[PDB]
Amino acid sequence: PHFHYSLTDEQAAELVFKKYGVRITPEQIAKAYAPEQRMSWKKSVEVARFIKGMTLKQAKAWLEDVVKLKRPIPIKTFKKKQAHHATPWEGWPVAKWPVKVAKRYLQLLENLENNAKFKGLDVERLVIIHAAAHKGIKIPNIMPRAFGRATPFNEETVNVEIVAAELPKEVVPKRYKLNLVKR
RNA sequence: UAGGCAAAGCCGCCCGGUGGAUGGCUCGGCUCGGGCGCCGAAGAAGGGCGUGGCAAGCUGCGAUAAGCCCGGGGUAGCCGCAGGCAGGCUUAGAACCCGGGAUCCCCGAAUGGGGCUUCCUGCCGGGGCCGAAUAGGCCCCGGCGCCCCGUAAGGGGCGGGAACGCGGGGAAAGGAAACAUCUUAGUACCCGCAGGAAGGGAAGCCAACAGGGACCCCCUGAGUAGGGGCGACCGAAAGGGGGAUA
RNA sequence: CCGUGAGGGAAAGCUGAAAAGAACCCCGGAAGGGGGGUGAAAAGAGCCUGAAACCGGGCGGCUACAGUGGGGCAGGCCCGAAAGGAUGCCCCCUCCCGAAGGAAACCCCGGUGACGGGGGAGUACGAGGGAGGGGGUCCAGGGUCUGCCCUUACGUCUAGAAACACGGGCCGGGGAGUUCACGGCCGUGGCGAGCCUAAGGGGUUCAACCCCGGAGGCGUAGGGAAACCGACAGCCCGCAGCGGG
RNA sequence: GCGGGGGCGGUGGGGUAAGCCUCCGCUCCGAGACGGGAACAACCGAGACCGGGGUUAAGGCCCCCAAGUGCGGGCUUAGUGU
RNA sequence: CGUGGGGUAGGGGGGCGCGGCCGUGGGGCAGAAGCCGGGCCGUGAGGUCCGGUGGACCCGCGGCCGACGAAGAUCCCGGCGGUAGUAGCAGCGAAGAGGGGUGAGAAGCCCCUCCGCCGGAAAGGACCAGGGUUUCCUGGCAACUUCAAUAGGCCAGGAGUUAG
RNA sequence: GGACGGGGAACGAGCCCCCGCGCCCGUACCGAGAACCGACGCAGGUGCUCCUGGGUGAGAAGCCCAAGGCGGCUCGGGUGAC
RNA sequence: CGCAGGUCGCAGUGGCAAGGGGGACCUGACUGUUUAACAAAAACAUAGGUCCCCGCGAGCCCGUAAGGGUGUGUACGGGGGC
RNA sequence: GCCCGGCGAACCCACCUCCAGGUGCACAGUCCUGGGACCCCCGACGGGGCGAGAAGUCCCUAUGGAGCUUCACAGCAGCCUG
RNA sequence: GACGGGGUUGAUGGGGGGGCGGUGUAACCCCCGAGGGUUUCCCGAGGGGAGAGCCGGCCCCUCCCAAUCGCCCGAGCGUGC
Ligand SMILES: [Mg+2]
Ligand SMILES: [Mg+2]
Ligand SMILES: [Mg+2]
Ligand SMILES: [Mg+2]
Ligand SMILES: [Mg+2]
Ligand SMILES: [Mg+2]
Ligand SMILES: [Mg+2]
Ligand SMILES: [Mg+2]
Ligand SMILES: [Mg+2]
Ligand SMILES: [Mg+2]
Ligand SMILES: [Mg+2]
Ligand SMILES: [Mg+2]
Ligand SMILES: [Mg+2]
Ligand SMILES: [Mg+2]
Ligand SMILES: [Mg+2]
Ligand SMILES: [Mg+2]
Ligand SMILES: [Mg+2]
Ligand SMILES: [Mg+2]
Ligand SMILES: [Mg+2]
Ligand SMILES: [Mg+2]
Ligand SMILES: [Mg+2]
Ligand SMILES: [Mg+2]
Ligand SMILES: [Mg+2]
Ligand SMILES: [Mg+2]
Ligand SMILES: [Mg+2]
Ligand SMILES: [Mg+2]
Ligand SMILES: [Mg+2]
Ligand SMILES: [Mg+2]
Ligand SMILES: [Mg+2]
Ligand SMILES: [Mg+2]
Ligand SMILES: [Mg+2]
Ligand SMILES: [Mg+2]
Ligand SMILES: [Mg+2]
Ligand SMILES: [Mg+2]
Ligand SMILES: [Mg+2]
Ligand SMILES: [Mg+2]
Ligand SMILES: [Mg+2]
Ligand SMILES: [Mg+2]
Ligand SMILES: [Mg+2]
Ligand SMILES: [Mg+2]
Ligand SMILES: [Mg+2]
Ligand SMILES: [Mg+2]
Ligand SMILES: [Mg+2]
Ligand SMILES: [Mg+2]
Ligand SMILES: [Mg+2]
Ligand SMILES: [Mg+2]
Ligand SMILES: [Mg+2]
Ligand SMILES: [Mg+2]
Ligand SMILES: [Mg+2]
Ligand SMILES: [Mg+2]
Ligand SMILES: [Mg+2]
Ligand SMILES: [Mg+2]
Ligand SMILES: [Mg+2]
Ligand SMILES: [Mg+2]
Ligand SMILES: [Mg+2]
Ligand SMILES: [Mg+2]
Ligand SMILES: [Mg+2]
Ligand SMILES: [Mg+2]
Ligand SMILES: [Mg+2]
Ligand SMILES: [Mg+2]
Ligand SMILES: [Mg+2]
Repeated sequence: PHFHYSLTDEQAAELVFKKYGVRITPEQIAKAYAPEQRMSWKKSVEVARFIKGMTLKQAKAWLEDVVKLKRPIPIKTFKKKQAHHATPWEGWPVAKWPVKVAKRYLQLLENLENNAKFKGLDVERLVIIHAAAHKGIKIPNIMPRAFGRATPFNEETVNVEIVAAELPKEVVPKRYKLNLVKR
């Protein structure tokens, strides 16, 4: 089947003007979708909340270090009974290293970078404007328990959509903005 | 002081994901009315196994296996559900429908005898094969159930069918505001036996001194007579009107 | 499919008019993504519409010195196209009328006094109802937050429920005074000392409808176990109504 | 509907007593909003169609909280009491 | 006109909605039902209109009839949450490591070397019942295996059981 | 299998050589800490039902090692608080 | 299987394997059986003792009946109690 | 156990609750009067939430059962007798 | 999580040297060894001398190795009383 995105290209361009002050066309927008990923859904949402606003090269750099267990991902929402760590950012002590989620996101970023190149956009000025993770369909399964009863043991898939826009280079950020309180 | 100025979190709207409500639809159900009504030793119903070029299920069919023959209708397509890939059939008249035939594995009333595996196995008679042989062995085909009728020849019964029909055996729960007689109920259910219906049917009748005139079924008589811890409750018949009429 | 067995037993419908069932290009190990196509419309085979619960993002309001929900009033920020008003709404000013109610200053009388009385004065004012002038621009309505005032989840039994009384995680769909027979009664309709046909029969445009069918049932007379017997306009009071004063 | 209950009164009668048991009467709650009582079915005031204005009831008038740090006389030293 | 205006159980009187039927009048591909938000009307049950979505039916009025109205029954069926990225994937006397190869991808698949466990056996040889193709070969990884996988009793295709 | 009897033929063996026939059904694999039953790839049960080398040893005990098998009682790494 | 000599350790059945012992009371003689899934006992059974119904067409028991068990038995026996 | 990587449930759930003293269906998170608290996250425990599980088996009631007893009310076999 | 110290102008961890310490005297070599036989140059439990050997989650010294490369946060302005 076909999946839709949470915002249109027209809605994307308006958000690009609001957040950066420049006007762009739908030509300057490239998309990518990753439907029904077999990975953790609570951590997929956190990765989407982090890479939003980075350039496509910066997000690939950070996600590569997550797979090498060298840089963490902040956990702001699904944080119950989660440990505190020393972090490279400022303003949040809950971090993780989701390696399976970071690898699927790297494939999505690779597909996104190809679609920008195919359209003729410049990858160096491609800034991720919209990213969101959605719970997909369940692949149901049960676990046998004690006393003859069985309980659900499900594989909840994840749907990932990403939208980037090619901005003028004088407004693209040149370093990571890692102030999670202000972010 | 307040704003730029934001954590986690809360509320509302919009978009998306999940979900399958709602609405529309309907080759399905349900109810009612009319019809029609038995099949089986000429081996049934039911079941198993098998059968399609690619086919697992359903449907059909049975080693002649989604089929074979004949006739009537039907003329141009067809090879089921079932929208694919091939190859065919068909104008020498197919597919399709209707009537008549053929085939119809194993188990099955199953009926030569067994059957702890729907499979196995015996005797007689005929045929065939291995074999030097007419020996011996192996295989195919036919007959071989019980109880009966008949001089014999020969013939009958057996099992099945949604409900209905006839004979016999026969509760309890519940009700009675407890409960035993009682009711429930001659019911549920069981055993046996028929038909397309069955059973009933042709005055040792009913009546009341006036007369009806076999039987069954419908309306009524009637919850009347009567039965009954005369309680709960149960409960006609004659007579009259009809269907039909022998 | 479940049970050794006697037996028990589900879930599960929808592409489009036509596959026209998505060519071709980039990426991906692949599911698949992007671009590009078909189609009136993706309606895309996980296929009509596609709600809520739920989850993600965007937007609006709040957010780390203040105890939460619901209502009223006031304000901040945001929306306020249509379907509502804009002949509106608010401010000021001016005029008039004005219910119940109703001052003050100041003068006079009294009390130690808090205060009372005469006048001022039924006055200024007063819910609301009319008219006009100028100014402004949205007003009504909605979301969210703040301030002040008010405020003890729901359903249930109970004398008594916010109860430490019991039931519900949430949302969608489903979910409970029916029918017959008999009896009482009511509201109407037909006929009326009579009323109605039942079964059934004929016809029909065929379960409808028209016509026939009075058997029977109830009423017209009661008393008595039964045999048996079997009934009023005479008088008075008097509502309505009528006639007389 | 045939489970009642609260207050007051009959030293009701019983009981050590009981928010206790069982009678008699008015009223209220149940089935009655609202103001006061610090909260509080039945104690005091009072009986609610909706909106507004006014005046009072119970009770209150130093602050919380509308209205008096109101007036005269006397008592209390215990923060008794409010 | 009323020194009329509380009200549970209960009695009485009127109205709204849902599905169909008998009539009557209409709308709809220039967009019906349904769905999301909003305005207006009505004390109210509700009605009606606007914008979006949708794609073929539907509605006003009179009469009649019902399988006719839900917030609840430790209600039934389905879906989906917080709990929560939490519990568990310890215990029952074995366990892995290095190098190479395959592969998109390798701690885990194949090979060698080292290390360990059983050895009258949770473990080697045989085999009954039961199971019924799980056996062998090839290929694969959408699902299954408490993690992974290129592995597999899994999936797809083909093959296999010989008696005096 | 042997003996003991009766009957029959003119042939004839349990010895040697040579010739022919032997149908039907089962036969794969697990046989269990993953192929059976227990809803499961379940620490139970069925079946340890039968069999198995060396050293020590009373020993079919335990411990070590053969033949033979296994690292699949199907998560991995770090830390070294309570 | 024994004897002699020498010699080391904290420890010589050095690991593995592998009884703590004694006195007395209650109670059931003993071995045995038992509430699968909260009771293993002093409960049940037991050998031994004794009593009763019975000479077989018996006694006791089963079956609607046909008939059956005890009984292919016989008082040193069958059945029934304690 | 804790931390990291991977898989990934359930119980329970009207909403969801800082403390003191009162009041109230007499044992309040929600009412009254007070005392406090910057918010968020982690680990642990088991005082509270009359914590969760289970329509209390204890007690009573019902003109409710079942099983057992007999000197209950009745009845039926069986045996004896005419 | 945090906290503390160092981070090349450096002794922060390791290597090497030294100190202190634990155990108990390694290998080799020499002597003895109950008794036996290849009579005595052999076997033999074991004992003595010299040498200890092994080891340190401690201290000192010494830049031989590594404390690198890098990645982020961060006030700045207006308003009124
Ligand atoms: Mg997952
Ligand atoms: Mg089990
Ligand atoms: Mg925030
Ligand atoms: Mg058949
Ligand atoms: Mg036969
Ligand atoms: Mg009944
Ligand atoms: Mg009764
Ligand atoms: Mg009874
Ligand atoms: Mg018959
Ligand atoms: Mg007949
Ligand atoms: Mg007849
Ligand atoms: Mg009767
Ligand atoms: Mg759809
Ligand atoms: Mg507007
Ligand atoms: Mg308008
Ligand atoms: Mg109660
Ligand atoms: Mg009570
Ligand atoms: Mg209540
Ligand atoms: Mg209850
Ligand atoms: Mg509950
Ligand atoms: Mg009473
Ligand atoms: Mg009283
Ligand atoms: Mg009451
Ligand atoms: Mg009060
Ligand atoms: Mg005041
Ligand atoms: Mg005091
Ligand atoms: Mg009223
Ligand atoms: Mg109508
Ligand atoms: Mg209700
Ligand atoms: Mg449910
Ligand atoms: Mg969940
Ligand atoms: Mg754990
Ligand atoms: Mg671990
Ligand atoms: Mg071991
Ligand atoms: Mg070993
Ligand atoms: Mg052993
Ligand atoms: Mg074995
Ligand atoms: Mg293979
Ligand atoms: Mg295999
Ligand atoms: Mg398979
Ligand atoms: Mg074999
Ligand atoms: Mg397992
Ligand atoms: Mg070996
Ligand atoms: Mg392992
Ligand atoms: Mg030991
Ligand atoms: Mg004993
Ligand atoms: Mg014993
Ligand atoms: Mg037990
Ligand atoms: Mg025990
Ligand atoms: Mg005993
Ligand atoms: Mg004795
Ligand atoms: Mg005695
Ligand atoms: Mg974890
Ligand atoms: Mg109290
Ligand atoms: Mg509470
Ligand atoms: Mg408790
Ligand atoms: Mg109870
Ligand atoms: Mg109970
Ligand atoms: Mg009891
Ligand atoms: Mg009673
Ligand atoms: Mg019983």
